Amino acid sequence: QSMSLQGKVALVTGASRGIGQAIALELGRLGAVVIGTATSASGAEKIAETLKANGVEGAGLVLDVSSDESVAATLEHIQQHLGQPLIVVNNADEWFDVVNTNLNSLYRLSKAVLRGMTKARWGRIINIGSVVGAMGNAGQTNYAAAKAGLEGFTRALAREVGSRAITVNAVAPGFIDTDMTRELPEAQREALLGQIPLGRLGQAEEIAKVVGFLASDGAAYVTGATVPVNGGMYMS
Amino acid sequence: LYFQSMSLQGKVALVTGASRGIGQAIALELGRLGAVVIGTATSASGAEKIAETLKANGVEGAGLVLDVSSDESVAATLEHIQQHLGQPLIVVNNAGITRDNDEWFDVVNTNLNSLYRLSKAVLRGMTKARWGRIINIGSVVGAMGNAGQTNYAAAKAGLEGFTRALAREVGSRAITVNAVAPGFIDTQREALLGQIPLGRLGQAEEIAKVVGFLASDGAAYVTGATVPVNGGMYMS
Amino acid sequence: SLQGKVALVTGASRGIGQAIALELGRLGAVVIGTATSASGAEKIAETLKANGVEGAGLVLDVSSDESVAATLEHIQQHLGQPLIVVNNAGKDDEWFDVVNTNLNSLYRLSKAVLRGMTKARWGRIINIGSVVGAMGNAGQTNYAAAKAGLEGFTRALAREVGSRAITVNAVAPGFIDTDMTRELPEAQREALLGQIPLGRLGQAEEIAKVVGFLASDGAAYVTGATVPVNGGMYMS
Amino acid sequence: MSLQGKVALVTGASRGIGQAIALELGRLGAVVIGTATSASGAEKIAETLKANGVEGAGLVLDVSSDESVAATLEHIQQHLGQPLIVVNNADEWFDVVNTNLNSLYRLSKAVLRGMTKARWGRIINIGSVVGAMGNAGQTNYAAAKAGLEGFTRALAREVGSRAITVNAVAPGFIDTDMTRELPEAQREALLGQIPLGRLGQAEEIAKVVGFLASDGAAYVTGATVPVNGGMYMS
Ligand SMILES: Clc1ccccc1Nc1ncnc(-n2cccc2)n1
Ligand SMILES: Clc1ccccc1Nc1ncnc(-n2cccc2)n1
Ligand code: NI
Repeated sequence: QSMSLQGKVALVTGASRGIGQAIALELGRLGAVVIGTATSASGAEKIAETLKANGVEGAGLVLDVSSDESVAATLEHIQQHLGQPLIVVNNADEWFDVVNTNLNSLYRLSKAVLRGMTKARWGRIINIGSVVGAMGNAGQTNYAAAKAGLEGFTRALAREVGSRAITVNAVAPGFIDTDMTRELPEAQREALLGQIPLGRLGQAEEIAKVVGFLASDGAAYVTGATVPVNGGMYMS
Repeated sequence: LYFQSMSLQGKVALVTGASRGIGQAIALELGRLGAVVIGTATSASGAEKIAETLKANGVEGAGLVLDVSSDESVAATLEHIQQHLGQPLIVVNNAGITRDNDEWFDVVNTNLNSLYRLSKAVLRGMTKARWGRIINIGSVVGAMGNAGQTNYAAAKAGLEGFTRALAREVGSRAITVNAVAPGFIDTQREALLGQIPLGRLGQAEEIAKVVGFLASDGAAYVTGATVPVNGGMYMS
Repeated sequence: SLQGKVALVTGASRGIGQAIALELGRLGAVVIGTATSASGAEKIAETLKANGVEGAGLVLDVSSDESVAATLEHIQQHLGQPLIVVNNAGKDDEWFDVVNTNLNSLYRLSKAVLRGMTKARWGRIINIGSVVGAMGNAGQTNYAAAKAGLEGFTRALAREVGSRAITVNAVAPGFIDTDMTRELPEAQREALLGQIPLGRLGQAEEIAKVVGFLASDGAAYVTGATVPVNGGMYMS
Repeated sequence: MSLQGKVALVTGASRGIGQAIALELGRLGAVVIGTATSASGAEKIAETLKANGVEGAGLVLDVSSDESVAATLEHIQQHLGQPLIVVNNADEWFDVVNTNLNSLYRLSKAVLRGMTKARWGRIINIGSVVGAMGNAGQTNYAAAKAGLEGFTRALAREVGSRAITVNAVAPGFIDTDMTRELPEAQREALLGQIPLGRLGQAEEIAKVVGFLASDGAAYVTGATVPVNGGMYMS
C-alpha cells in the first residue's frame, strides 16, 4: 500500500474542533496512532473521546505551542508512552504580532520534533494556514500576511531539513465551513461565495484529505510547497 | 464479476503522451487506482505500446492515436472514446512540445493552445456529468543554463496562469483544474543534487501519485493550484 | 535624459497612452504615438503639438506584420530608430483569446523594434497591462489572466535581450480614473474604494510617471520587472 | 521629482547602497540624515554629505533597540524636523529574518506618528544583496526576500488610508564592498546568471529609491521592485 500510515505516530495540534479534528480523524482512518492537542484539559478529554468514538488509537493532550516547557514536556510524555511522532501537523495594528507569534510557535514545535525525525531519517511536517473570514482590509491584511509568512517559513524549513528525507509542506485553506464561518453575516457569506469559482464553502474533510496525502509515501518528493485549498479563490 | 475498491473505480481517464516516462507512470497509477485508462501517443506504434503496457499491468482501457495540435484529431478521438468506453471525466494533459519541435514564445504558445483545445473539447462531457478533473503536467527541468531557464520559467508561468484561469471558468460545474510542476525527474550529476534539498532525483511514480490524488474525491476543493513536485528546488 | 531619443507609444490617443506620450515628451523624447485609425492619429499629432512635443501620430495595427513593418520603416525614414517602445494597445470565458491576442501583438512589435535596439546596443521596452475594466467575476478572471501573461512574457523577453543592454519591463495598473470606471453606480464606487488602501482611484499621469522612470538611464539595471501601480489593491 | 522641503532618514548610510541612496535623495533636494551603528561611521556620513553639498547629518542608531530609536527620532525632531521619508537599509535563517523584520517594524512604527500627523509619507525597505552564500546562503537570501515582500505588502495596507506608501527594493548582484571581496568563482558564476551580463551599480538602486520617494510614485504601494539585471531567484 501507498496511502497506509500504519505504524506511525502523528501529532496534530489544535485538534479539538473543525479542521484540526478532521485532520486527526483522517490520519487515524489512514491507520496512524494520533495524538491530538488542545490548550485546555477539557479540550484534550474531548479529543480522546472523539478518537475512541471513531475507533482511532492515540490520545488527547494539553499543549501550549507558545511555551518551551510545555513543548518539551509534551514531547517527552509522547515518547514515554507512544513512540516518536514522525508526522506533525501544526494547526494551532495586530498583523505583525500575530504572524510573528505564529512563526515562533511553528519553529519551536518543528525544531523540537526534528530530533526524532532526524533519528528515523524520515518525517512529515505539515503547517495549516488560517481560514479566510473577516472582510474589508484588516481581515485581508491579516490573512495575506499570515499566508505569506507561512509560505516563506515552510519553504525555508524545507531546505534546512530536506537531506534527512523530512518533507515540510503547508496547506492554505480558503473559505471553510467552521465555527467562525457559520456565524458570519449573510452579506459577508454572499460576497465571499461570489469570489469562489466552485460557488461553495470547503468542508473541513477536504482540508484533511490533502493533509493525509502529503503525509503519505506518495508525497515524498513534495517539499517546500504550499497547497492552496480554496475552491479557486486566490487572495494576496 | 469483480469490483475494485480503489478511489477512481467507475471512471474513465484520458492521459495524453502516455507512452514514456511521466505519462506512462500516470496511466499506470490511475489504472492502479481503478480507472479505465485511455493513454495516447502521436503514432500507431506508441499507441500499440501503451495498450500492451496497460495489459501487462492488468489495467482496463486502451491506447489511441492523438494529435493534440489538430481539432479534427481531438474531436475524432473523443467521439471514439464515447462510442466504446464512456465519457472521460478525468483528463491529464501531458503531451507538451519543446524547442526541439526565439524559441520560448512559440513553445509556450503552442502548448497553451493544445491545453485549451483538449480541455475545451472534454468539458461538454464533464459539464453534463456535473463532475470533472483536468490536470496539466508541466515540463521537466530540461536544459541546464540560460535559454533553458528562460524556456522553463516561461512554460511554468504560462501553465500556472492558464490553470488558474480555466479553473475560474469551469468551477461552477464542479470541475477542478490543477497543475503539477515537476522538478528534476529520473528516467556534474553531483552539482545538480547539491541544488536539491532532498539530495535526489524524483521518480516518475512520484509525479503520478500527486496526479492520482488530485483526480480523487478528496481533492474536490483543490482548484486553480499548481503543485510543485521538485524535492524542494525552486526556480522562477 | 530621454533627450533626442525616439519613443514609440502604441494606443496613445486616449487615457493612459496619451498620458505616457505626454510624459515621455515632457522628458524630452521625440514621441511617435499610434492609433488604429486615421482620426486617432490626427488627434495624437494635435495633442502633441498643443503640448509642445516634437514627434507625430501614426496609424498602426499591432495585429498585422505588414502594418508593423511599414510603420517602422516610415519612422526610420523620417525620424530615426525608436529605442523606447511602450506597448499600450490591447462572459467568464473570453480570457484565453484576449490574452493570446495581446501577447502575439507584444511579441510582433517587440521583435520588430529589436533590430534597431540591437544595433544601438541600448533599449527600453515597456508593456502596459490592462486596467480592471469590466467587473464582478469574468472581469476579475480576464484581469488576472492578462496580468499573469504580461508578467511571464515580460520576464522571458527580458532574459532573451538582456545581453544587449535592452531592458524589458511592465506596469500593472489597478483602478485608474477612466471611462469604464467613471460610469459605475455609487455603491460600486464605494465598495471599490474600500478594497484600495489609498482610498482613491489612480490618475493616468501616475502610470505615466512610472513609465517615464523606467525609460530613463536610472532604471538601467531594472529588467524583467512588473511594477504594480494600484494603490495597494492586489488581485491575482 | 523634487524632494525639496523634506527630511529623509536613511539607515546604514555609511557604505555602498546606503551611501548612494543618501546622496541621491540629497541630490533630489532632501535634507538627509544618514545613520550608522558607530560614531566613526556617523562622522564619515557627515563628511560625505558635506563633500557632496548635501544638507543634513550623520548620526548613530541601533535599529535593534527601542531606546536608541526613540532617542534618535527625538533628536531629529529637535534639530531638523520630522523625517517623512524613511529608507530602511540596515539555524541561522529564522533568527536573521525575525530580527530584520523586528527592526523594520520598530523603526517604521516609530516614524509613523510624524507621517500620520503630516498625512504624507514614504517608507522604503532595501533588501539584502545577493550572493554571500553557500546553500545556507540561498536559504537565508530567499527567506529574507520573502519576509521583506510580505512585510512590505502588509504594512502598506495598514497605513495606506493616511497617504503613506510603503515599498521595497530587491537588489540582485550589486558592485559593493562585500561583493568585490567574494571568491572569484562565486563572482563568475553569478555574472553567468545575469541577462545584462554585468553587476549593478549602487547608484542604480538609489535611482529607484529616489523615484519611489517622489510624488510621481504616490499610487505605488505594497510593491517590491526587483533591481537585478534580470536574474530572478526562487
Ligand atoms: Cl509580515 C511578517 C511578520 C513576521 C514574520 C514574517 C512575516 N512575513 C513573512 N513573509 C514571508 N516570510 C516570512 N518569514 C520567513 C521566515 C520567517 C519569516 N515572513
Ligand atoms: Cl506566451 C508566454 C510566454 C512566456 C511566459 C508566459 C506566456 N504566456 C503566459 N504567461 C502567463 N500566463 C498566461 N496566460 C494566462 C492565461 C492564458 C495565458 N500566459
Ligand atoms: Ni505518564
